[PDB]
Amino acid sequence: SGIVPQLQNIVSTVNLGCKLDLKTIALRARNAEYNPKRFAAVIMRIREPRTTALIFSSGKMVCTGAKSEEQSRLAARKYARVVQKLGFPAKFLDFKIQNMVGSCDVKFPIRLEGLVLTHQQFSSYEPELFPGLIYRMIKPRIVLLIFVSGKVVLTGAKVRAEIYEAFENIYPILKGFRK
DNA sequence: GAAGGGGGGCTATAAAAGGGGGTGGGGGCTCTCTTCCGCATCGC
Repeated sequence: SGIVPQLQNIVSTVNLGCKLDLKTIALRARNAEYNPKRFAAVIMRIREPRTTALIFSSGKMVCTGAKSEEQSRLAARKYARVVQKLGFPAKFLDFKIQNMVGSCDVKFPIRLEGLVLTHQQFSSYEPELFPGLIYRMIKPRIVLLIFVSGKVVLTGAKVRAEIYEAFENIYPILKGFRK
């Protein structure tokens, strides 16, 4: 195909293995914001990795915004150290990547009306609700947002192989509905 | 001050986290016959 999707966002969850005091973290953490009325977690941001992480009292933390697997793990470790630097016994346990978001362009307009007809079992095109066709691939459990402009967004992948594999499967299908 | 324009939020997509709140599902017309009541009567 000659086109490789580029990851736009990765969601990874890591357990620190120790209960944390959310109020204490907000007071001392540099960028943390805690609003129990709004959300029950502590939202923190670190610019150099350019990622955002949510910290819960149970010790589990979710890291989002990383553009690569290495960045997500590095960003998650940095957040854990910040909590550890606050006097808590934070660790890096069962780090896992929960979601990978990738985007790409096929460089040609797509006839979404034709695509849904031939793939009604997997496609879902509702212009009233969303201007982009939602494709649910089965062999890889990846949900693809195909747009008339040609932009394709892949999400729900656990590994980078699924993102590339999913695009390889849909690209020939899109080529058959080129506008 | 009406109208077009610009910027931005909303919509859906996945996923994790944890808890509050929303939602749904149990539980403390005429004639005839029968029955009841008041009365006067005797009885003891």
